[PDB]
Amino acid sequence: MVKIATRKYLGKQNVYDIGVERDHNFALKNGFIASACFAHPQALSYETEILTVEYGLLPIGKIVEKRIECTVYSVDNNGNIYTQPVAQWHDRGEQEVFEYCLEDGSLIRATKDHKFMTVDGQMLPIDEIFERELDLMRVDNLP
Amino acid sequence: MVKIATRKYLGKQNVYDIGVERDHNFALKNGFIASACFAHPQALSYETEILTVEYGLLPIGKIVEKRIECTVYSVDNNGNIYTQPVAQWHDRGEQEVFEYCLEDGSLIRATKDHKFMTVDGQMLPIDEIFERELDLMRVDNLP
Ligand SMILES: [Ca+2]
Ligand SMILES: [Ca+2]
Ligand SMILES: [Co+2]
Repeated sequence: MVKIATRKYLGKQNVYDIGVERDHNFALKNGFIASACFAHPQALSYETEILTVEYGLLPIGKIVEKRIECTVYSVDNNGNIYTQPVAQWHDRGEQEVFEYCLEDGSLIRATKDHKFMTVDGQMLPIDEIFERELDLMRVDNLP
Repeated sequence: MVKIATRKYLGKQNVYDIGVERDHNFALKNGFIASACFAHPQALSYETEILTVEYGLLPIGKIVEKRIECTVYSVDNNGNIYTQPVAQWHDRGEQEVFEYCLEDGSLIRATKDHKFMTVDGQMLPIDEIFERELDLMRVDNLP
């Protein structure tokens, strides 16, 4: 239940995504739920931290550059949390990145199409979440 | 196990997609497996027929325009076929559409980014499947 306070364009920066085999989402630092759909430019800045079972928070750019085998947290269509392994690692090259600062102080640096889960359980582009002043889903349950 | 023989640009045409809640794929006429990931421009021409449990083959443009409640066929990560209901209906407006004619005589008219399943079980843009002369997955099991 966290709105996005501000949006800032950072320019073109290297971005990254991962693929999973079950529900196409995974949890970031603080419990926000990013889409893992096969979608472009959708991708995340190097620093964006993914919660992994094995290592805790790791930057996605490190996970991708080193092809780290690890297990992420995901949400099913009934809202239950489960874990599943990373199945794909992609360096997506330079893309336009926007920095979204959230009302809880969190920062998300993503291509502005990147879908994230809102509190109703739906996936929307982060830029639309910002413009329409919607609340991001934040899973507080995670270890 | 069907390659794409030819590609033809059709110009801008209205296109459509659907959303599902389980695996993000669904079967078209003849058993080809289209992606239902939240992805843009990825969408299909009006005429593209989706196999439904209730009505048999229906054009996606009709399913979307009338918001037809129906059940599609999908493939899980182990290759098993199951059914699941349509959960979203989207008219995506005019987009660039390409006509792919397959070696079995099938036609797919889609935005050229549209992901489809290849015979290895992976999702790739249809234009890449064409250019790299890959084989599309074709489920022959369906009723
Ligand atoms: Ca992507
Ligand atoms: Ca789409
Ligand atoms: Co998806």
